Amino acid sequence: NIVTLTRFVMEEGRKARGTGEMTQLLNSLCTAVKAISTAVRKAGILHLYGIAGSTNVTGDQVKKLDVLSNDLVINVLKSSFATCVLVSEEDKNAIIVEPEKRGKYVVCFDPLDGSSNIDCLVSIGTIFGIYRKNSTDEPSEKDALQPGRNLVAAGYALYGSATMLVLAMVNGVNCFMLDPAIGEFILVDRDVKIKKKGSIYSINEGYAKEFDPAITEYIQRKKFPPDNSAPYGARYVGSMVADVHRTLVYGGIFMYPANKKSPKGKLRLLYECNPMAYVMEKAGGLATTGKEAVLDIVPTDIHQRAPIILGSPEDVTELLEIYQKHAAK
Amino acid sequence: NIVTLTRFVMEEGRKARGTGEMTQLLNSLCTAVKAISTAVRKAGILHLYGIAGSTNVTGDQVKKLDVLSNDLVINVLKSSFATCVLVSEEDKNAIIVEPEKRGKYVVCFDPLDGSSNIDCLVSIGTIFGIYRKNSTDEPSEKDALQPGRNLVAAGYALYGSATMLVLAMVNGVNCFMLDPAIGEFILVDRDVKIKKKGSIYSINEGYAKEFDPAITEYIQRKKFPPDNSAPYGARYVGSMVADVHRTLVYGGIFMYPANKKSPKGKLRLLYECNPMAYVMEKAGGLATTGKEAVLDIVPTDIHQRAPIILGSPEDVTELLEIYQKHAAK
Amino acid sequence: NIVTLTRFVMEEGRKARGTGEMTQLLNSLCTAVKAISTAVRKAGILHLYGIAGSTNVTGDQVKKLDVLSNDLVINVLKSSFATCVLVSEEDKNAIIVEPEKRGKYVVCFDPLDGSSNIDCLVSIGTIFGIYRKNSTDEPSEKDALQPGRNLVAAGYALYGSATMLVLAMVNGVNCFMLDPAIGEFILVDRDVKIKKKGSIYSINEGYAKEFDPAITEYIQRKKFPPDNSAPYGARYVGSMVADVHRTLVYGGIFMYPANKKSPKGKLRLLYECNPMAYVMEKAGGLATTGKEAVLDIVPTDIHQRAPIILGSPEDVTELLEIYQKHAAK
Amino acid sequence: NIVTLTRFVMEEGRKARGTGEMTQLLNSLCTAVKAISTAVRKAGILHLYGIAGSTNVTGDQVKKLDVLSNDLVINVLKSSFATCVLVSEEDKNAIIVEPEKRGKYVVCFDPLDGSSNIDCLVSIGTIFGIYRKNSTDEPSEKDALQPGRNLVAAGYALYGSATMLVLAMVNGVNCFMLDPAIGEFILVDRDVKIKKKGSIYSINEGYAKEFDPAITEYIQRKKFPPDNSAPYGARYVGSMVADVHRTLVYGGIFMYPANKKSPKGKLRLLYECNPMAYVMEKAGGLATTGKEAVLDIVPTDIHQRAPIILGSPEDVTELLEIYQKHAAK
Ligand SMILES: Nc1ncnc2c1ncn2[C@@H]1O[C@H](COP(=O)(O)O)[C@@H](O)[C@H]1O
Ligand SMILES: Nc1ncnc2c1ncn2[C@@H]1O[C@H](COP(=O)(O)O)[C@@H](O)[C@H]1O
Ligand SMILES: Nc1ncnc2c1ncn2[C@@H]1O[C@H](COP(=O)(O)O)[C@@H](O)[C@H]1O
Ligand SMILES: Nc1ncnc2c1ncn2[C@@H]1O[C@H](COP(=O)(O)O)[C@@H](O)[C@H]1O
Ligand SMILES: O=P(O)(O)OC[C@H]1O[C@](O)(CO)[C@@H](O)[C@@H]1O
Ligand SMILES: O=P(O)(O)OC[C@H]1O[C@](O)(CO)[C@@H](O)[C@@H]1O
Ligand SMILES: O=P(O)(O)OC[C@H]1O[C@](O)(CO)[C@@H](O)[C@@H]1O
Ligand SMILES: O=P(O)(O)OC[C@H]1O[C@](O)(CO)[C@@H](O)[C@@H]1O
Ligand SMILES: [Mg+2]
Ligand SMILES: [Mg+2]
Ligand SMILES: [Mg+2]
Ligand SMILES: [Mg+2]
Repeated sequence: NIVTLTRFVMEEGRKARGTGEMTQLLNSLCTAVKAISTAVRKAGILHLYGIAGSTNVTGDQVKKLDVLSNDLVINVLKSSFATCVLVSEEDKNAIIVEPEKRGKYVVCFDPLDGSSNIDCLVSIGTIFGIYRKNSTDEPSEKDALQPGRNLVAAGYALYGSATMLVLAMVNGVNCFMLDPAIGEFILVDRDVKIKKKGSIYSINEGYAKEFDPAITEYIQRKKFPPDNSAPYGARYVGSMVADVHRTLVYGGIFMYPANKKSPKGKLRLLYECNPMAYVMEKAGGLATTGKEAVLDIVPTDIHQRAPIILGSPEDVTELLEIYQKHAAK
Repeated sequence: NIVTLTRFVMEEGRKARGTGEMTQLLNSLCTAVKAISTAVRKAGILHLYGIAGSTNVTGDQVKKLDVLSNDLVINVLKSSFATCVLVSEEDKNAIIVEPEKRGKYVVCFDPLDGSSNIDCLVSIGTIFGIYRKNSTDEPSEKDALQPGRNLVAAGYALYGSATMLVLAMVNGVNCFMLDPAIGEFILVDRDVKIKKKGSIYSINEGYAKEFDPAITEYIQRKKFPPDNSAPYGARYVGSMVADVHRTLVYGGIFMYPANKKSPKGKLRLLYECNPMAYVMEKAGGLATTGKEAVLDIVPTDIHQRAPIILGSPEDVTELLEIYQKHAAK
Repeated sequence: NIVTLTRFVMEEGRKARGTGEMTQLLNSLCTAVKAISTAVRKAGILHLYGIAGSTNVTGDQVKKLDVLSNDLVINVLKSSFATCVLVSEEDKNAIIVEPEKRGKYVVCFDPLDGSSNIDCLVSIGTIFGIYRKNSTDEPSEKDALQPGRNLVAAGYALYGSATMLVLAMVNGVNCFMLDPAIGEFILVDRDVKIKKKGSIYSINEGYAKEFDPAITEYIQRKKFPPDNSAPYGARYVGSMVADVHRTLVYGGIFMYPANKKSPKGKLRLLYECNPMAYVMEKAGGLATTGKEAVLDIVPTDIHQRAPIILGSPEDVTELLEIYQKHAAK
Repeated sequence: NIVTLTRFVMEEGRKARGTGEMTQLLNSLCTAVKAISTAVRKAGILHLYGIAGSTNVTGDQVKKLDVLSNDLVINVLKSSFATCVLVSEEDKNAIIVEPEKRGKYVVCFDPLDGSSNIDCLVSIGTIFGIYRKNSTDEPSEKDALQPGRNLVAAGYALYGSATMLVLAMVNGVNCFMLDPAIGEFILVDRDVKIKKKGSIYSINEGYAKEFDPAITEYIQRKKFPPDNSAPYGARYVGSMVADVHRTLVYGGIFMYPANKKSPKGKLRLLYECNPMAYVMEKAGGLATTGKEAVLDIVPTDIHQRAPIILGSPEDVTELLEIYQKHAAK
């Protein structure tokens, strides 16, 4: 037997005895992902066929994939009639859905993460976080400022050697791989659980001069294990989706802490950190800022940044112990 | 207008007054690359059918798509009636082509490079180097033990966010992107030249305790520039084709020097180092082991390894100077 | 805005306040169609790659597309958990679904009609008819012997110049075209209605010597209009799905009456005639055996044959008047 | 092994000691055919964006995919640098290639044949005929007014249940099927030969009142065989490429003789009749107007029409004998 994302989502909706609004929401996001996947695998042939350049300027008629993807996602969520407020990396303010197409869900997303490095063909992806409209007030961007802990569903689509949709909900994480021949996501990893301890650390060491004492010490341990065990391997694709997915599948740790130029980290809280933290915790892993759990942070701005350390529970705990080791001696 | 790889190869063969053998050899590689690309984009799906039940156990790594990809390349190369000797990373001995299908080219290739990175969907690729049999003797392993400097054609196929075929010949380097809809590689970057100086360094710093003094001093200088400039950003996909292609496009430096387990480096000279070195040099970059030019090494073993440092000339030269500074002490 | 089959079916299910069982059934049939479409567009490359021949013999390991498609459809309907009894052109007896995967729906289908002429690449398709389990008895093939008039849903997938899924339900006929790039059926014709009168007649005239008086007279009228109007055009693809779809879109009439070798017509009642009659009537057209409406026939055998005349209401009525013109003078 | 069209063409060019111009011309056609095929399989979708609002109105028929397909062929042919004169069914005058892109071949083609059959998704195709400029003069329309007998290459692409490219040259006829997954045409039928006698006749019998005595007597004989054999089955897709390809594969006869509106037939001699006639003859079949061989007609108008009867030799000869029997009275 083979399970398609479409069937899995439908059956989960039925068991949840939902009204079918969330199901439509997920179906819509899935369709969006397939369209973005198709475009990504041919990005260079589009950004050139219809004029091009070397700079980074988007217009009206001819716009980059980044804008395209964002337009596609928004259009599909508004058409699902399941949302009321949308938050995107590409929009300064939150998008309030038209009353006539208004649903009860709030969606935070990164339409095409790592796109800034699409030129070198490195993996890129789409990150999403879904919230249930809490208050009865009129839809507003405050509705998208709920802590990750209130997430009903979260995940990402990774456009790497293959395209994958990782979906996490209250009962677990499942990975579905896209078969481009039939346009169907096939379940290939059920109820994923990250291993307790890994052997790979992921961080941009070019910021070494700006790292805090704890991180500086942790990296040294990975290279020079005091107990003389085997040093960890290092991997840093430069694309959050790619690095996190590898962490999820092979275990280990991924880090993007605060430093000099980034006193509060670089990764965005609403559509980058929370979703990834949610997937991690649902997989038995940890996601912390180094002092507090990411999902517990109280968001104050939709574009707020946040430090993030995540991955295997033992590796993250080890780093947590180092942070605790530092303070006011 | 829009130039397809098929048209570009044919016209180059015509200008060179070739008998068509090499043109046919290249046509065959392109076809094989498309087939591998299609398989890669759904590798996880092709699987799932009762494998065994492994987790880590340091041992077997031979994946199914690895062998199939190899068999495809071999079958396609023999069928081209343009080769006499084949060297694959998957075959312990050189493959000698039967008399009837024998041509005059020697092909060294890595069918599907990027081992520890398919299960996590990291970018992977196919690497190739082509030599003209420089002998009147009966075809044998010796015909493949030529220095990279003798290559008449070299390149790689990168299965990343998109699929790219990069071809380098005497005339220079060109990048063609695969449009999966029509099965045609479209020329998207002509006569590629590498940036004289980059701002990214690429290496697995996990082997830090095993690095020689030159590499060690170099890494520190990238993190703590003595001239107080902005430090280099770090990137290491863990897939040679992915890391090298980013070096080609964004510039900078890629490094895989000798370490404990790899006293002479890890990367294979014939089908990993040489092709990448040839591409870099045709693009105006440099490829050194730290002491000598990769392309000028005369191999004695088809599976011989070699340390490699490649990328922007100013970046590679700066490291070269460190090496000779220490050697001058 | 653009409507996908997936969304249309979901929204229709919700408005119908269904439990989601029929929705899953249609989603499953849709997925099946995409897989069959993919195989059909490459049929000749499969029936050859894995051995071949000229005869018509299927085995165990290597079976023809016909069997493949049938295996795919059955497997997908049993996995939808929405059916209890299945009737296929390829199976002598009805298939009683396993209790554990038993649903309330009865499905009659022609997995790959016109496949016998796949060799010439003529259009082929998949026909389906869906019934609601009436009695409370144990599932049996008598459950599939309901008159077409009891159809809840019916339609077909046409694999022609493009792939199309035509779905008919109580409120109308809608056509969705498959976009092979994203694996999605896009709504392209809403609530289809056949024109009142056409200008094309479709029948195999090679059976002229075996036609009854009425049909012989009707064909003469189309070629030699008594009122000297323009003679109708003739079209006969030889594939029911193709001929009917054209009739639906361009109007006119399609005929496969009884003759010599076929005293009761050739086309099957359960998975060929009824579904097409249902689509026709739902589109404002007519489907008659020449004396009685197809949907009103009381099926007595799952493989029963039946004469069928269908298409524009005025063209079919005209022929009905001719039949009435003949009897016992 | 598996032979791709790309490899088959190249090797044939090599055996012929061609300079590569014709090989490049054929490579270009193949690429264009793949692009048209992809568009065709989703033509209905490419549309939908505010056309106008027509129903029947005997007038405009020029579809959008018709022009785009034509522009593609032209652009692709000029870019091949192998042609000097082009004749398209869509251009009122011959297209003369600019000096810089001028080669020595003349190409007559029908970009997307199958007018009254795309909206109903009937099979459609692309037809082509290639001539060597047999003149030292300045390229002009005259270079295309050669008799079919002078063709150096002819064929068609059929977008049916699958996409097939049929190529005929002095050596014979070969059929290649397009694998849309890898964008390669696979040789599936080598040195095709037509059945000496078929059991299918193909004609639009709607013009019955306009048929000459020979065609009339022939049709009756197919329905009421004087030797009491089984009558021929009838087939008429309404798309020349579809009907002709079935004639090639199953054998039999295809007919489109002169009628009222078409006193000299409907089908175009240069880019419809001749290519199909050349294919038939290279396959051992016959192609006649009823009085003379299609390939021996010297055209005087590039858009000239001609009656055509083609297919199995015994079937075509039997009709030929009827024609001469009447002419002998
Ligand atoms: N497809 C689904 N998968 C998982 N949980 C679902 C699904 N549909 C609905 N639910 C759950 O049921 C709640 C109500 O669904 P709805 O009526 O569609 O808004 C959602 O907020 C989820 O907690
Ligand atoms: N398609 C081509 N592109 C570039 N150089 C070519 C091509 N075909 C032939 N050559 C050159 O011509 C030499 C002889 O080609 P061949 O006769 O095909 O073995 C090759 O070794 C190349 O140096
Ligand atoms: N997706 C749907 N589209 C149209 N009608 C539907 C749909 N789902 C359910 N229905 C109608 O509601 C009935 C009960 O649905 P169910 O509970 O799924 O068996 C069906 O027999 C149909 O008449
Ligand atoms: N690919 C090919 N297949 C078949 N015949 C070819 C091919 N290439 C060249 N020829 C033959 O050689 C002649 C001269 O080719 P060219 O020098 O390319 O114009 C053509 O007109 C054909 O008769
Ligand atoms: O170059 P840096 O500072 O390491 O940033 C890399 C990070 O930036 C992002 O692109 C954020 O958009 C992430 O995908 C990635 O992890
Ligand atoms: O894990 P390590 O030691 O950094 O090695 C990674 C390298 O190995 C390979 O996977 C093959 O040797 C390369 O693609 C990659 O550059
Ligand atoms: O060759 P005949 O007798 O006209 O039969 C054609 C009919 O047979 C079928 O193939 C039945 O399987 C129909 O698709 C088609 O309409
Ligand atoms: O409708 P008619 O007169 O039979 O003509 C159909 C013929 O016309 C064409 O559509 C083009 O003239 C051919 O493809 C087909 O054979
Ligand atoms: Mg981002
Ligand atoms: Mg390798
Ligand atoms: Mg049938
Ligand atoms: Mg035409």
